[PDB]
Amino acid sequence: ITGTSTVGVGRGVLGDQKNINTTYSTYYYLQDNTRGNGIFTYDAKYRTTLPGSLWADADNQFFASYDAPAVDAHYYAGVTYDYYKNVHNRLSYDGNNAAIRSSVHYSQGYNNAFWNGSQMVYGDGDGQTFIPLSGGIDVVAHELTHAVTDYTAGLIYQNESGAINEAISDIFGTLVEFYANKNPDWEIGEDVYTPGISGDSLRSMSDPAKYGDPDHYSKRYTGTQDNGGVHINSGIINKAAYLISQGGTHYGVSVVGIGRDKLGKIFYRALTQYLTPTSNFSQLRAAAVQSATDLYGSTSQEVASVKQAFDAVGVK
Ligand SMILES: CC(C)C[C@H](NP(=O)(O)CNC(=O)OCc1ccccc1)C(=O)NCCC(C)(C)C
Ligand SMILES: [Ca+2]
Ligand SMILES: [Ca+2]
Ligand SMILES: [Ca+2]
Ligand SMILES: [Ca+2]
Ligand SMILES: [Zn+2]
Repeated sequence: ITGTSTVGVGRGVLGDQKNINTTYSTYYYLQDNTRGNGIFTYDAKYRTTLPGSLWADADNQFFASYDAPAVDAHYYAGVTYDYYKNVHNRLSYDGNNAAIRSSVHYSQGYNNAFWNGSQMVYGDGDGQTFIPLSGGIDVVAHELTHAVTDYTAGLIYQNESGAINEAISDIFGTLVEFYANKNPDWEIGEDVYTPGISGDSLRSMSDPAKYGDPDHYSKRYTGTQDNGGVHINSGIINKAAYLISQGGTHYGVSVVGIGRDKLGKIFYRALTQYLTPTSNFSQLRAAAVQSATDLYGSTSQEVASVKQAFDAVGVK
């Protein structure tokens, strides 16, 4: 809506206070005009009709329990925008500063979050498996990264291309978490997953097998559940990404780590220049090798490490 840019203050899902960019016109709206063509956050009001209503608040203070998921969806969308712009020179998910829209309070007891083709959507969780999912910066960045993927590589959401799609969202979700630098790790969703259990997470990139996901191509899921295992086989690529960044010896194969910034550069370039909607794991390896070659040279350590990492997870 048309109005003037303002700065509100509120508390997120985990009880942390933060400033948020808002817009004043009669009400204060969760509309951040400081980034691209805006970041807009909506109330889905426990319904499934989207987007719901643009979040309106009387006083620009967002400390109510009901406000918390909105505060975090809005704020972490801003951090994710900043990551893509500052680190990769990418302006929003389409590269042209498309408005970023999110809805919170989607459905009832909803243990998931998603990109629906046009916007981000966050459940509140059931309080057992999840608390409101926008409380995780890696989750928010995971969702916005689906939009980036859809506008670029266009990876079809099934089988190997879908597992790459998932891994790309976990990788950049994690790199955004490191960018913000608050309790960063190589785990996925730990801040909002299972409030009754400390120290777990939905997935692990450093050790996918800890939560049942394969860490080697020979252990890939070949069934039909989960669109052919997109959230399962992502572990194979997540592990390769982890190894490229941090190094390690995995199934006897040693990888020299090159750090998270170079991981990000290599995978961003692969995603935006080389991957196609039907890319499989072998084709991702080739894309990553080519990207590292473009950036660092064919004889580089970076290229050598990409090859070792994919070798370690059994992808040729
Ligand atoms: C990062 C986590 C917290 C959320 C993450 N959500 P996601 O974006 O991968 C779910 N998305 C999804 O299924 O998209 C498919 C889709 C396409 C088009 C329109 C609508 C939906 C996830 O791993 N979901 C799976 C969760 C489960 C079922 C394993 C608990
Ligand atoms: Ca208020
Ligand atoms: Ca963390
Ligand atoms: Ca994390
Ligand atoms: Ca937990
Ligand atoms: Zn996903």
